[PDB]
Amino acid sequence: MESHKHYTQSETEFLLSCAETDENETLDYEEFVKRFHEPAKDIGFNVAVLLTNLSEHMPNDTRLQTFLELAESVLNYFQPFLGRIEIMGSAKRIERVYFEISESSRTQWEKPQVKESKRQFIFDVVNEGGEKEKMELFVNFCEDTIFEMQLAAQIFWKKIIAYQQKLLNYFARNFYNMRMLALFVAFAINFILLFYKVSVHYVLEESSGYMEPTLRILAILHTIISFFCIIGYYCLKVPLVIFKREKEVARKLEFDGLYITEQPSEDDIKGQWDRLVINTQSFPNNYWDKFVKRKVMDKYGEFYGRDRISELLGMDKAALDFSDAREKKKPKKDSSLSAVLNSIDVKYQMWKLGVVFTDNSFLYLAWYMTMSVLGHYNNFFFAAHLLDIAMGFKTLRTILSSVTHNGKQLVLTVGLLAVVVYLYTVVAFNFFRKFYNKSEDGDTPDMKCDDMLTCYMFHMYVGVRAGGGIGDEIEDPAGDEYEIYRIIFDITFFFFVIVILLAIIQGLIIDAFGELRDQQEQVKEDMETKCFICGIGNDYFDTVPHGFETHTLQEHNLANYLFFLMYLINKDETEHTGQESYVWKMYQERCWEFFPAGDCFRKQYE
Amino acid sequence: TMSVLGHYNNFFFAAHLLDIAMGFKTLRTILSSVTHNGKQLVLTVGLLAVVVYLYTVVAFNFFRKFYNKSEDGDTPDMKCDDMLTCYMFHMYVGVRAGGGIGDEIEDPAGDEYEIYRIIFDITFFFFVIVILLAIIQGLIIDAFG
Ligand SMILES: Nc1ncnc2c1ncn2[C@@H]1O[C@H](COP(=O)(O)OP(=O)(O)OP(=O)(O)O)[C@@H](O)[C@H]1O
Ligand SMILES: Cn1c(=O)c2c(ncn2C)n(C)c1=O
Ligand SMILES: [Ca+2]
Ligand SMILES: [Zn+2]
Repeated sequence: MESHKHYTQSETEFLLSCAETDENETLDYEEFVKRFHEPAKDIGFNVAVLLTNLSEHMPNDTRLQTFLELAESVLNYFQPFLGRIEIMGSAKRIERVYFEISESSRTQWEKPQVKESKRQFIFDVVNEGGEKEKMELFVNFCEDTIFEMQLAAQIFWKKIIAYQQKLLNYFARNFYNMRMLALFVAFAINFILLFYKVSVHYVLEESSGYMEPTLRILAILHTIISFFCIIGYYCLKVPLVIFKREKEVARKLEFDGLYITEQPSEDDIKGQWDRLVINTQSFPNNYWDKFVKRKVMDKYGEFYGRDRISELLGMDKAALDFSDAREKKKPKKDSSLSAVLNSIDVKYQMWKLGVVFTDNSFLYLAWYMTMSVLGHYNNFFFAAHLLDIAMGFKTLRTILSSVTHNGKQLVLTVGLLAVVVYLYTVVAFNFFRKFYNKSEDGDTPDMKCDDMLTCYMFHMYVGVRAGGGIGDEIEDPAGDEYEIYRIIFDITFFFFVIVILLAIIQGLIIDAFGELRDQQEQVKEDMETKCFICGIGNDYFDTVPHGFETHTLQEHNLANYLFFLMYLINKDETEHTGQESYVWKMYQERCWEFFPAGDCFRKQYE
Repeated sequence: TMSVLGHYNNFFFAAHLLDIAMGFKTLRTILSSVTHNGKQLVLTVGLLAVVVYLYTVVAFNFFRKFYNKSEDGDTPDMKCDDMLTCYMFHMYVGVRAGGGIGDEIEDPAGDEYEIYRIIFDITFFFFVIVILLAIIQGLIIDAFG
């Protein structure tokens, strides 16, 4: 470490003196650091935050600057672990609070699925909903995100259970890369299928060989990879959605009191389905609070007789159970039988299956599995997997969303086109039947206007697609009996059906695509030019160099707020400081005005 | 290099006529716009190729007999016999045709696949001609604007 050159000679000899004396001219740096650094870090973190607080609160203090320059090392070391939050409601002034952030929490935040959830949440909150419920949406996002990062950190019978759990965790971890592998193998199998020729038999031996065996291998490999993808999704993202649904129904029971006072409406099929889980054994399987049943019963039983409530929630009397446990805790343990019969709650499993099947992404994966099975039945069905690139890429997803964004108006315009084509059809059928002859030879004429159904189907199929209209696909009206009438007919058809209605139909989708692109660009611009927490203008921080960068990095940071919530949850309630306890009580009462939505620390003082 | 190749064959001097694009600002703007949205343009072209491939496999499986280009009663020129030929034909002809793929194939008078073939042609015209090609054109026009 003299070659390392981290200290001066005095510090080197001090470290030698404090070094473990092996009495054999040796030292064990592992045990040395384990003994010294950890208490040093845990105790000096408070010193570092004290110096940081003094520096931020006390400007233009030369002595304090000397202390900071002497303590540069500790501040630099603890800079990643130091988190800063601004709170408005504290004494009606903006106040800065400092806390500790774990490197494990930072890594879990950097996990890819957490980042994907973050970007989806930001898009949802910025594009729609405004800022009226922005704080509530942010708090819900924080709860779901900390649950997601806890799940990620989590990611002979005992041996096999451990092995299968490890396999499931591996699939959950490698869900995305295996998804890309599935896309690549789908592209390869489609490339192989491209060399197909009819002989009724669909012979693929266009080349010398080595195509059918590898095609079969790629098909079975694709099916296996798709099954593994669905397993990984089930063990990765299903817990998050079921946790969200359980939280929603539990909060409805607590605050709204849905299944207690007034039953959900019949149109609320989601509420009707959720009625099934409010009475099973493990209702809050993923929700952190397992006492929601006791809370709702203590809330409403004294008014509703406690008996209907006890029956509808199960478990009988929560108050009686709590009293019995408090008087004497159950001094026994239930042995885990190997061949235990129906240990799981069948009703809860049915509810979970219902919600995961109503989920959209799981439906897409089920469709992928079905397409793979149909591809095994007939190899040609693998072409449907080529549309996964639309999900993969954002622009293609934007086009697929735009094709349905204006669905109602598009359907109405198509209906109007059908109606006007029908009117032209009946006019032609009544007056211009003889002109619709497609027989090029003097053989039996092919009148398309003899029958109304045929005439209308012909009009819709041909006139709309034709650039010139209907007049370009029928005999010219040389006869003077209907010359001008037929010409006006054709011109009106061309004007109203070709260059107006079809133009509007095209413009609806093109404008939907443009509007979606503009919305995404506007979300990005807002994120770049305003602060999520407070909303102060970008220029005010730009008054100083990189002022907005600093404000969004350390002053108001979404990760910092999430880590502060995690810190409050992890800390013991008795150990909470004044500001921490106030914020915790506010979060419990669901008020959410501690966020400095109005002002900032700088506008408060400097 | 173009001048040297022009000495090798005088006809290579035609490539120098593109220097006006560098010379004038508006022409340079068009040449920059043709690549400003390059990533999205490539993605849209890929989506067009994918959808044309899907229509190709559908036609190959069900509507092979309609793709006859033999005007005389001589040996039929089936363009749908081979998948590679059918897909290349679709990409080359259906995209360029204003009416879609139904205007370059035999009309489905037979009742066995009348409605199926008509829906096929209408969907091809709607999704490939008046949507995807429109988006591809609009990308470059909007980049120029
Ligand atoms: N907590 C915040 N408050 C206010 N503005 C913020 C906050 N976090 C980020 N921003 C702003 O959002 C801009 C876009 O960066 P953002 O932090 O949203 O994405 P990123 O983390 O860099 O990207 P990615 O998720 O792709 O890795 C930043 O330049 C910053 O101005
Ligand atoms: C009170 N509380 C929470 O509020 C919480 C939590 N996990 C997430 N959240 C939001 N846990 C475990 C918890 O005890
Ligand atoms: Ca205390
Ligand atoms: Zn801010």
